[PDB]
Amino acid sequence: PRVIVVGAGMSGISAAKRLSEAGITDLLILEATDHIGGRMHKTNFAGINVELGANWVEGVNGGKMNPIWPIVNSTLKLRNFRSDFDYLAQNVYKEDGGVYDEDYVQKRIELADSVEEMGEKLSATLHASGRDDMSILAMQRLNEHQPNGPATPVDMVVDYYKFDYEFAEPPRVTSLQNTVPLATFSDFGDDVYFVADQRGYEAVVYYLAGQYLKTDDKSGKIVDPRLQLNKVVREIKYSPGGVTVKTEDNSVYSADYVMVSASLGVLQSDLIQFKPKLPTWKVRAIYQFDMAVYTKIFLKFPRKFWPEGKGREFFLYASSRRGYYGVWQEFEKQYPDANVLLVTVTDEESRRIEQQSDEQTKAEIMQVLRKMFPGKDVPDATDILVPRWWSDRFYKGTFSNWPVGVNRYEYDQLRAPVGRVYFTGEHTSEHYNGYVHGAYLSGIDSAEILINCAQKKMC
Ligand SMILES: Cc1cc2nc3c(=O)[nH]c(=O)nc-3n(C[C@H](O)[C@H](O)[C@H](O)COP(=O)(O)OP(=O)(O)OC[C@H]3O[C@@H](n4cnc5c(N)ncnc54)[C@H](O)[C@@H]3O)c2cc1C
Ligand SMILES: *[C@@H]1O[C@H](CO)[C@@H](O[C@@H]2O[C@H](CO)[C@@H](O)[C@H](O)[C@H]2NC(C)=O)[C@H](O)[C@H]1NC(C)=O
Repeated sequence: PRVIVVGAGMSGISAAKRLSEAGITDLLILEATDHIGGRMHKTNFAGINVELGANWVEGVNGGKMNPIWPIVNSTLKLRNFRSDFDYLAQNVYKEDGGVYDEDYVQKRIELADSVEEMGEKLSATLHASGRDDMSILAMQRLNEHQPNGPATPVDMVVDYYKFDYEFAEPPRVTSLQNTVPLATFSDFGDDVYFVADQRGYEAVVYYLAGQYLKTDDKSGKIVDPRLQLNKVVREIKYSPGGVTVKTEDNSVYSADYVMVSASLGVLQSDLIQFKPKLPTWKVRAIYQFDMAVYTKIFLKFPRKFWPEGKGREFFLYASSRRGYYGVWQEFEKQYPDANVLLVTVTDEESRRIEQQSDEQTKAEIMQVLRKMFPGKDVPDATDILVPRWWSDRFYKGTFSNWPVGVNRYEYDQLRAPVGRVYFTGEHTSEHYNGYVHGAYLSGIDSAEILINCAQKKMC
């Protein structure tokens, strides 16, 4: 059968590969941008390539092998380093000057970890139907016996690092049942490894694609006509017998099926019109799940003024305004002598920041840094990079997050096809939504579902 795959991100390339492996090679991959990889994407900053999207292989050294690891660590050998969060207690900055006492902070961290641990025990006892689920915040109130969760600045930044920095939305919106504990770590291990290779984390996608799409022998560039870049799909028409897909440049294509890999945010936006309209059950499942935003703000300075050394890689700023420029990283190992710092924000701050200029954001960050390093002469950043994923119509966010209120059955409706319209992508991964390995396995699973229906008529 002929199949059109919308999008050349990890799940699209992964699904096309699986299909090709089942012998379905009459494929047509339509990608909106001028390159493949989607949310795995590097860029030059300060004369170095940094990751605008995914940057870590998460879940390593555990009971099961994360399928992406071997590709990164063995097959391509992309340069990488295990992240160590053990020294955070020595690195939490007060809103107005210097770090807090390390012992005081380690105990707050312990308390937070301990509460989360009781949350894990509780979560195991809830019903599969989701009828007793609650937000992570509700679990914190119940385990701590208080009318509120973390609320002083230090407690809040610790809370932000433990949950928002992983999920990109606050614990009060997040489903406990479906995030605590998280399958990624429970299955693949607790370690995470930061990819810092000039070829980019995206090389993994290029590698997969080259296993079945044609590449030039000199360049190594993909030259297979089954892949077409700069094709923005704007309309997908379907009937019991087949589909037609129209692109923004006016091309029109036909096929027996279509495999949609665009992000949940793109699907919540209407960039793609379905005709007829998707059924109400489908539409509701789409809008009830969350597409979060995680913004990696890179900064380059004329000289270093922050600490380097053991346990210095990650540091937090305990603002009295929850989530305000709170999680920092320095790259002495990754990009030695580069003078770059990375601050990450999410959710509300991400949408506010994408809407203002870089200069304005730079100025807000300079004020925080000066407050953090009162003894130093902090030079202004010479350059800044603010990724605008939420504003980008082809992504509208960075990764899904599971909100309280949605149960497994409704999450599964996200994965469900509609007639001949199939869906794939990280938001359809059964237990790994939000990750690169989740996009990867999702392409395989979605492809297998279409293969069984199309080839064996077992739908
Ligand atoms: C800032 C950020 C940080 C993250 N951190 C990590 C991390 O460190 N580790 C990790 O494991 N995961 C992380 N993730 C999540 C991970 O990158 C994603 O889960 C995964 O790459 C998503 O792949 P996908 O194929 O599901 O979607 P995408 O990568 O979005 O692929 C979809 C493709 O469809 C295209 N498209 C969209 N609309 C159309 C249209 N109308 N027509 C045609 N094509 C279209 C897009 O251009 C894109 O190429 C991060 C993501 C981001 C953005
Ligand atoms: C990631 O890959 C490196 C690259 O092979 C691993 O380091 C090697 O592992 C073997 C295994 O017996 C040694 O014999 C080699 O000497 C190692 N090379 C180096 C430079 O140490 C490393 O352990 C891998 N990490 C993970 C998490 O799998």
